[PDB]
This record gives sequence, C-alpha cells and structure tokens, in this order.
Amino acid sequence: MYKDLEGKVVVITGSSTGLGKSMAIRFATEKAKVVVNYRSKEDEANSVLEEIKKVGGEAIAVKGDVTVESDVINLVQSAIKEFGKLDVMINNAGLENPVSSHEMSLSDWNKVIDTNLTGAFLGSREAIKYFVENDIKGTVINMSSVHEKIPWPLFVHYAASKGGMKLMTETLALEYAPKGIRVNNIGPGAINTPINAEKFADPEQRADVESMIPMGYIGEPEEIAAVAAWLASSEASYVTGITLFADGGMTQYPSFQAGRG
Amino acid sequence: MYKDLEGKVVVITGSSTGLGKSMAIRFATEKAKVVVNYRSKEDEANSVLEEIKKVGGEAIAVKGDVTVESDVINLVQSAIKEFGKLDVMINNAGLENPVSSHEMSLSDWNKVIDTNLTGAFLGSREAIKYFVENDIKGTVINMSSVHEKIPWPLFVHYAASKGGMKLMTETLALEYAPKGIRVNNIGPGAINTPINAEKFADPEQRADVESMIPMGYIGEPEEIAAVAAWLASSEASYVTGITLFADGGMTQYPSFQAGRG
Amino acid sequence: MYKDLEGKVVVITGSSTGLGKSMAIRFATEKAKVVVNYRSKEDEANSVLEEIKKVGGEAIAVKGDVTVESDVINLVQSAIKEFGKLDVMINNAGLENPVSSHEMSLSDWNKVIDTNLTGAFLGSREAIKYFVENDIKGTVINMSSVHEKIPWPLFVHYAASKGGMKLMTETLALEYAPKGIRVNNIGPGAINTPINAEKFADPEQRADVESMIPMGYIGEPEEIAAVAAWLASSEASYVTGITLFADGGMTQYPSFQAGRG
Amino acid sequence: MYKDLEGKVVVITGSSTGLGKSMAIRFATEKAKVVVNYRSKEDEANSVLEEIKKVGGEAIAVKGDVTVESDVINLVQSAIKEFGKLDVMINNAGLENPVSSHEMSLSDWNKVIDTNLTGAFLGSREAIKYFVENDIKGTVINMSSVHEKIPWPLFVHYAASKGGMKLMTETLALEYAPKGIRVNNIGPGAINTPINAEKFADPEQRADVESMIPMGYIGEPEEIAAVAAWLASSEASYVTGITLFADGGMTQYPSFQAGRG
Ligand SMILES: NC(=O)c1ccc[n+]([C@@H]2O[C@H](COP(=O)([O-])OP(=O)(O)OC[C@H]3O[C@@H](n4cnc5c(N)ncnc54)[C@H](O)[C@@H]3O)[C@@H](O)[C@H]2O)c1
Ligand SMILES: NC(=O)c1ccc[n+]([C@@H]2O[C@H](COP(=O)([O-])OP(=O)(O)OC[C@H]3O[C@@H](n4cnc5c(N)ncnc54)[C@H](O)[C@@H]3O)[C@@H](O)[C@H]2O)c1
Ligand SMILES: NC(=O)c1ccc[n+]([C@@H]2O[C@H](COP(=O)([O-])OP(=O)(O)OC[C@H]3O[C@@H](n4cnc5c(N)ncnc54)[C@H](O)[C@@H]3O)[C@@H](O)[C@H]2O)c1
Ligand SMILES: NC(=O)c1ccc[n+]([C@@H]2O[C@H](COP(=O)([O-])OP(=O)(O)OC[C@H]3O[C@@H](n4cnc5c(N)ncnc54)[C@H](O)[C@@H]3O)[C@@H](O)[C@H]2O)c1
Repeated sequence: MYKDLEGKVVVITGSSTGLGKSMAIRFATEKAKVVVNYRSKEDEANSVLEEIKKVGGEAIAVKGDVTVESDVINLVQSAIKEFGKLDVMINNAGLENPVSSHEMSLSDWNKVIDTNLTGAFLGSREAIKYFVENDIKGTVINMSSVHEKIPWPLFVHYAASKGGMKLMTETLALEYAPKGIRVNNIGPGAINTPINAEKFADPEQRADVESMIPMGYIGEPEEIAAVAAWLASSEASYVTGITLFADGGMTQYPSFQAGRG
Repeated sequence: MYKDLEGKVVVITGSSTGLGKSMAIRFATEKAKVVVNYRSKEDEANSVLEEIKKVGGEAIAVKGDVTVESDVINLVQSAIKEFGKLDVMINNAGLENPVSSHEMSLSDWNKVIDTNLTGAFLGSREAIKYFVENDIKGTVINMSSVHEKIPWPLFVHYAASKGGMKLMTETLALEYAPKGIRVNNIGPGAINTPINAEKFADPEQRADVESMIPMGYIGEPEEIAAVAAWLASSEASYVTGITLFADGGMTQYPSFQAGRG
Repeated sequence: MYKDLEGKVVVITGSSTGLGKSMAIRFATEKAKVVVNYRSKEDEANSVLEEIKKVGGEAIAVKGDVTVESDVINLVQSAIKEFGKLDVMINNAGLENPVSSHEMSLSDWNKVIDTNLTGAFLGSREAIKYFVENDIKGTVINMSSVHEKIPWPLFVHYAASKGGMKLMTETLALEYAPKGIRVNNIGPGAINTPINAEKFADPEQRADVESMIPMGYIGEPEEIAAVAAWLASSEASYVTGITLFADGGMTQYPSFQAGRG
Repeated sequence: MYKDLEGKVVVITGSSTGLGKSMAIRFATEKAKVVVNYRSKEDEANSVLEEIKKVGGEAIAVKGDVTVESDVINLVQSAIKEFGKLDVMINNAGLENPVSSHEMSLSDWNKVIDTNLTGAFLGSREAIKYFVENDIKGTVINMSSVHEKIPWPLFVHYAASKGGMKLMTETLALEYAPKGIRVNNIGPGAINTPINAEKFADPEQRADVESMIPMGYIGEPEEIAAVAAWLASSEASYVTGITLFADGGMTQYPSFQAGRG
C-alpha cells in the first residue's frame, strides 16, 4: 500500500505476540525488512517469522529484555548489522496487572514503570541517537493506550506509565523535529489480543467491555497495524508528536450516550 | 492507494481553492466521485474540474453558501441525484480576519461563527441524516485547525469556532458510533494555500511563521489531503472522534525548544 | 473570607436564579457590590435582592437579554454608573434543550450558540474594553461546563457552545495577560439548580446521574459559588486561562471505575 | 482564611526549601499542624520551623528520602504519632537536570523518575492507605508542573515524570472518590525559588523566561501556597482529579500572542 516503506528497516519490541506480531506482519507485507523481538525463547518468535516468510517478507528475530539497557542497545545494533540501517523504531513491549492502588507493592509498580515507560525511553533513545549521528530522518512510534488519557483504577502503574509516555513522546517530537525525526504515539482501545483472551472469553466480561465502546465492537490487531503502517509512511510526513487513538470512541466518554447526566 | 475509496462519493465544501481543491484532486486520484463546491466564483471551480479530468476522475461542481441552510441541503441532495449516493462529507469552508478582541464587531464575530462552525454543523447534520435514514456507514470529516487547541489572539472568533467544532465532532462521533458513522477532525498547522499567500510572500513573515514550526517548514496542501484520504478509508475503521493534527509539531509548544523556561 | 473582594463591583448575567443567584449572594457576603441581571421581569430578581439585603449587601438589578448587544453594553454601563467602576464580570446566562443532532433545527442550534457562546463573548468584550480603556486589572469569569470537555449527545449545540467558550477564554486570557486581566472558566458538573429540578425529582433519573459522579453526590450551588469567589480574589493572582472543573470527578471517566475495560 | 484548616495535620515532602517551605508556612498561618520533611540537611528544616514559630504555628521536622519506601512509611506514621492523625498529604519533593534526550543516561532518567513520580506514588499510597483504613475523608495534593502538559526538551525525564503524575492523580481521584478522598495536582509555571535562583540571577535568562509568561512576571512561592491552601480546604469540596495551573498563562501558548502564525 505504501510504496515508500519498501526496503525500510523496522524494529518492533515485544513482537512475538499480539499487536507487535500483527505490525510485524503488516510491515512485511509492505515489503519492509523487520526485526522481531522476543524476551525469553524464540518459539513464539518463529511463528511470526514463518508468517513473514509466507508473505515473502524478510526478517530476523532478536532476543532482548527492554528493561535491560544492554539488550536494547544490542537490539538496535542488530538491525543495523543485519540490514545495514534503521528507519522505524516501534516500542511496543508492555505489561499490566490489577491491584488496588493503596495495596500496590513498590515491586509491581516498578515492574510496569520499568517495562512500559523506561523501556520505551531506552528504545527511543537508542533509535534517535542513531538517527542523529547518521543524519537519518527516521521515525519512532510508541505504543500507548487510551489510558494515557483515561484514568484506570486498579492499574495506576499502567496509567502513570502511559501518561508518562505521552509527555516523553511529545518532548522527543519537539526536541528532534528540526532534524526531521517524527515521534508519535498510537493509542489503542480494547483490542483482541492474548493479553485479553481470557477476559473476552467470558461472555459477561466481553459484553461489559463492549458496552464501553461506542462503535460496539472490540477491535482487531490489524486495525492497529493499519495505523502504525500509515504513521511510518511518508503520507504522514507533517505529523509528529500526536497520539492517534484507535479506540472505537472509547475516549469520548461512553457513559454519556443518549444525553445522560 | 486506498482501493476501498473507488466509487465512493465525496462532497467537499469550499473546494474550489486551497485545501479543499487539493483534497478534491486527491480523492479523484483514489477513483472516488467528487462533488466540488463554490460559493460564487464558478471559474475557480471549473479549474479544479479540469485538474480532476487530468487524472481521469469524475466530478461535478455545485454552487452553495454554507451559511444558507437550503444551499447545504441542496449540496447533499445534488450528490445523491448525480451519483446515486453519498459516502464522505467534508466540511472545509472557512474564513478568518484579525481584530483585537475588545474591538471586534458582532458582525465579524457572527460571520466567522456562522461559516466555520454553523456551516460545518449544517453539513454534518445533512450528511448524517442521510446516512441514518439509509443505513449507510458513512463518514464526516471536519476541517479544524491547530487553533481548536492553540489560543489565537486577534482571531478569537476563529478559535471559538474551531474549539466549538471539536466538541461538535466528538459529540456526533459518540452519538452515531453505534451506527458505524465515523466523525473526525483534521487539524492543519500552517499550510501553503491562498489564505496565506500574501503573508508567506513577505520574507520576514515567512521566517516568523517557520520559527513557530518545530519541523521547520510550512506544509503543503498535499500533506493534508493525505490525511483526509486515510481517514476516509477503511484503514481507519476503528478511528472516530479524534482530531488528527498535521502541524509539523506546532501544538507541542515551540517556544520551549532547547529546554527554555 | 477574601478581604480583597470588599468594595469590588461584580456583574453576573442570568443571576436571578440558580448558580448566578448563589454567586450573587456569595459575593455579597464577601462585601462586594453586586449587579444582578434578569431577562424579562424583576420578580425573580427581587428575591435575590432581598437575600442580599439580608446579609447586609448592596446590589441592584438590571434587565438585559445577553443576545441583544445594546443590552449587554447597557448592563456594563449600569454597573459603572451605579457603583462607579467594574471589577469582575461573570458570564453565567445559558440554556439547553435535548434534540437528536440529525433532527436539530437551525433555530434551536442558533438559540443556544447565541446565548451560551456569543452572549459570553459580548459580556467579555464589554468588560475587557472597559478594563483596557481605564487600566484596570479586572477579571472575567465564564461559566462553562464539564461539557466543554465531555461530549454530549442530544446537546450538540450546548457542547459546541462550551467548547467554543473554552477557546474564547484561553484566547482572551493570552491576549490580555500583559495588562493583568485574568480570564478563567468554571466547569460545573451536575449541580442542584432549577435547570435540573424536574430531572432530579424522579428517583430513577437522580440515581442515574449520581452513578455518573465518582464522589457519589450532586453538587450544591454554594460549592460552585465558592470557586467563583476564589478565582475572583487575589489568592488566584497567578491563575489565568484555565478551566477549573468542580464536578465530583465526572471528567475522570466514571465508566472506568473498578478497573473495567 | 480557611477556618476548616484549623487543627488539620498536613505533611509536606521536601518542605525545607522553596514551594514546600512556603506551603508549610501558609498552612501554619491557617492554624494547621505541619510536618516538615528534609532529605539530609537538618539546618534548612530548623529554619522553616523558626518561621512557623514566628506565626505561632505548631510543627515538627522529619528526615526522609522519598525514594526510600521505609522513609515514606515512617514519614506518614510520624505525623500520626505526633499529632494523632493525618488530613492532608502533599507530595512536593522533586528534582531536574538538563541533558539532551539521546545523550541522557539511564541513571539520570531513573533518579528523576524515582523521585518525582515514584516518590509521589509512595506518599500518595501511604496517605490513602491510612485514610481508607480509618474512614477519613482526607486529601492528597501532588505538586506537578506546567510540564505535565508542556513538552520539555532537555528534561524528557522530568516531563515524563509529571505526565505520569497527572494520570496517577486522576486515577487515584477516580478510584477513591467514593470514599470522599480528593486527589488534585497543582501545576506551577516559573516560580521564584532556589531551584531557579541562578537562572533568574542572569538578566538575559530572566528576560527570556519572562517572555514566555503572558502575565509578564515570574510568580512568587506565596502565589502557589495560596492554591494549595484553597485545594485543601472545604471550599474545594467538589473538586477532585484536576490539575490547577498557576502559571501566568504559560500553558496558553505564549508564542501565539499578537495573532502570530
Ligand atoms: N491489547 C490491547 O487491547 C491494548 C490496548 C492498549 C494498549 N496496548 C499496548 O499495546 C502493546 C501490545 O499489547 P498486546 O495486546 O499485544 O499484549 P501482549 O502481551 O500480547 O504483547 C506485549 C509483548 O511484550 C512483551 N514483553 C513484555 N515485557 C517485556 C520485556 N521486559 N522485554 C521484552 N518484551 C517484553 C511480551 O512478551 C509480549 O509479547 C502493549 O504495550 C500494551 O500495553 C494493548
Ligand atoms: N491554510 C492553512 O494554513 C490552514 C490552517 C488551519 C486550518 N485551515 C482551515 O482549512 C480550511 C481550508 O483553508 P484554506 O487554506 O484552503 O483556505 P481557503 O480560503 O483557500 O479555502 C476556504 C474556502 O472556503 C470557501 N468559503 C468561505 N466561506 C464560504 C461559504 N459561506 N460558503 C461556501 N464556501 C465558502 C472559500 O471561497 C474558499 O475556497 C478552512 O476551514 C481553514 O480554516 C487552514
Ligand atoms: N446546573 C448545572 O448543573 C450546570 C452544569 C454545567 C454548567 N451550567 C451552566 O451554569 C449556568 C447557570 O446554570 P443554572 O443551573 O443556574 O441554570 P438556570 O437556568 O437556573 O440559570 C441560567 C439563567 O440564564 C438566564 N438566561 C437565559 N438566557 C438568557 C438571555 N438570553 N439573557 C439573559 N439571561 C438569560 C435564565 O433566565 C436563568 O436565570 C449556565 O450557563 C449553565 O449552562 C450549569
Ligand atoms: N520552582 C518552580 O518554578 C517550579 C515549576 C514547576 C514545578 N515545580 C515543582 O515544585 C516542587 C518544588 O520545587 P521548588 O522550586 O521548591 O524546588 P526545590 O528544589 O527548592 O524544592 C524541592 C525539594 O525537594 C527536596 N528533595 C529532592 N529530592 C528528595 C528526595 N529524594 N527525598 C526528599 N526530599 C527531596 C529538595 O531537598 C528540596 O527541598 C518540585 O516538585 C518541582 O518539580 C517547581
């Protein structure tokens, strides 16, 4: 679809599953060279690699924990060593777990902040460092959430990590705009991925979530991958520092439908 | 680029010049059927029609003042009568003029509110009325500005009209999301159109405006048309109620670069 | 409570009932001179005047329709003629009525825009014109709503009017900040006033509204008057261009409590 | 000024200097019992205690590093042990240092995130835990910055920490609103404190900062202390989850004055 993406090198953290996997496949279809990332073992990663080979794409899988600085540095270097350059960096890895805020341990808080926020900072830092030192007008796409805007009781660490990601992205966008480096956030609403498999399995829970989505349906990973592909393309040449919400209307305050209140 | 746009009927208000004209041409290139709109000068409209024919597109030009209710109703009906349906409604007509707020006449205030806000309401109302009565999952795209967010001294009427447009769009998006009707805003920064021809002609003024754009350059109409084409496509299927800013970073507070303050 | 408010002249539009009335009484208690405003007959206004005399306050009632320019001009002039000066201008008059957006008449749309937005513009314009011509560091307080942020299906005209008010206020705040003139918005959530008397009378409707308020209760007019008094005082000397929401948490997305979604 | 503050117990982190010190003195003047906090330099703390005694206030100083969990727990317990209860928790400690984002070390990033964000989380957690276990309708006030909204090149860690604080506060506000616990942010612009002493000492830098403030002057600590006192009082009974910016108009985009762009 986007001719300019052909030959571009794209690195996606946490891309052996869910949204990351869908984006890896979409970029492969756009003929971009993809660097898949897995945390522990390559099993889940090989699934994505075969999907990419199937569409005739080219990709490699690199092990790396985004909370480990040397791993993030190596991830970026691996892309350059294998494909000779880096064009798009997508910080997608993340985690979440529910706990009443006043009962949340420092350990749980740190795990989410370290992975969701600091991990994205490290990925952004390394990609931009490369872009700046080589005069490349690259782009960084950070995977946020409707929760960088919508508060989330029981997930205060997650909400804080994404609210932080928003300001990080806007700051990097302003700071490097003069160099032609674009930095944007994608803000997905409720999407059908493994992180919500069990939750959406229960008919009562699914109905509950769907009631919070004005469009009435839980989005598919491909609908988010579509956003990532467009933002990475030259079609979005004048777009930087924004958060593009793809949430079926979730951020529009679903409780106020029918003129309530 | 977007196969799903082929055959779609697109109506664009104030499309004989500037952004409207660029969008008309872009949609024609996507093989959509376009309805161009001119307020009074038909010669300008014929010009756009010629450009559309140059790309093998199909279009018609319809006279209509967006501040006249019957004109807006006729504009929508003309599209349906000529092409048999309506798929995308783009409210783009607008005007602006500088006046210190405490010296602004009610006349000037009303002219801008009537055209920029009420005109968009009428266009949105008529398109949605049609979508609802015919079970069509159409889309409405409203042309806003970075000024639905960035205050604008000397243009208080313009700022108010776009701030109003933002809430109008979000309200319509929430209200009609259940019917599959998407409503979104495009928020352009400084773009090279006739509305800024004289301003950008002066080297001192151009440099002044460019200093307020982090990316360092005034955008081209095609960069905005690209956003409109994507939002109208099925690629943005899960996107509604947002304002997609294409401003080279203007909304990121340009005065704070280099860690100032 | 606020010693600096003693002797200050405060004009409040639509102050014969509801929030306007409560603010008039609160300012009278702060020993400010108040100018009450009624649209048709002085009956409702005399009630407020007696309440003010009761607390030992000084006030006058002036007839005026905020949609009539000459009436707004006269309202401001009346304050200056009676008390010799003007210190605080509060644009509070407003109206609302429910109608599906695609079925809303231009007449209904205009009535709400004219009263809620244009009326506030006229009041702000006249007060600021006076402040500027007499080097007075006055303040303008505009009564908004949680709906300058929260979309409102069935009330698209109201939402648009307040979204517009937000940008109007921010623009005026920026434009006149150098002159020491502060302009701020107050954003009330659901408050117990006559505009909601019937709605809250029904036990089913009240429970419905309360379910949308995190704090669990519908606010009282005095809780909003408290905000107006503080914003007008020198305690808020460095505060301008903001919208101070007093909504019991309504803007925090009530549907997401208990970690839903 | 606020009669309801008499006898209330207020804990303020990092209150031996700057804004913290000013708030400690203001609350003492309101007859509240204050718990001052110092990280290491006790002499600075004794200084604030002397100022408090000068106004006839009652206070104690407690050593504590907000990045050390046991220190935060002890800080809250010390207030309860000394004064028998806790009513207001103010997380004010913070730090910042400039570094180009692509050159920022993980160490610098973590120091700011740990202090500015995690420290505030710990303080909020401990105060709320106490409020919940004892059915106290207490309040938490978190000291943010205009930079929870305005991006800040060279201070990406600071911006991220405050953007995170915003979502943390909104989440806690929503989560505990049913229990009557209010949580709000104060967002100061440029204020005359020791953190900016050297910067404002230079006439060129001061003029530069003042040019970014619409009101034209750098605020005084007392202007922020005024906001904290009001938010803690019952006058703000229906206010929760907001960020009250006291910035002289900084968040209104100063570069757009005079209708530029
Ligand atoms: N699924 C949704 O509905 C939804 C909504 C909003 C935001 N998001 C965000 O989108 C991203 C993708 O979510 P998803 O649904 O695909 O979830 P997911 O759990 O399937 O994907 C996240 C991936 O991150 C990896 N990961 C976690 N910690 C890591 C670490 N330290 N180092 C390396 N990899 C690590 C996981 O192994 C996993 O493959 C996340 O950042 C998530 O917060 C998802
Ligand atoms: N050019 C920019 O930099 C910029 C930035 C932000 C927003 N915008 C918005 O984008 C839209 C397009 O602006 P543009 O630069 O192409 O300006 P433009 O003046 O070239 O286009 C506006 C069109 O609106 C038409 N129009 C005005 N009043 C009308 C009425 N009552 N009925 C019918 N048509 C009417 C005009 O004849 C004109 O062709 C406007 O809404 C503008 O506010 C433009
Ligand atoms: N009550 C709430 O819950 C709530 C929530 C958000 C916002 N508001 C806003 O607060 C303001 C006060 O609302 P309220 O509850 O007291 O309602 P209200 O109806 O009691 O007060 C509004 C007043 O405006 C007057 N008015 C209307 N049109 C006028 C005109 N053209 N000229 C002069 N006066 C006119 C009315 O006569 C009335 O006294 C309104 O702007 C409203 O939109 C109220
Ligand atoms: N001064 C401003 O213009 C301005 C503008 C926006 C926000 N703020 C914020 O307001 C707060 C007050 O700033 P300020 O100007 O008074 O600065 P300051 O440096 O004078 O005050 C911060 C205090 O935090 C203490 N502190 C730092 N790390 C600590 C730790 N780990 N444990 C305990 N105490 C610690 C410091 O010793 C100091 O007394 C900060 O959070 C700052 O980010 C200040």
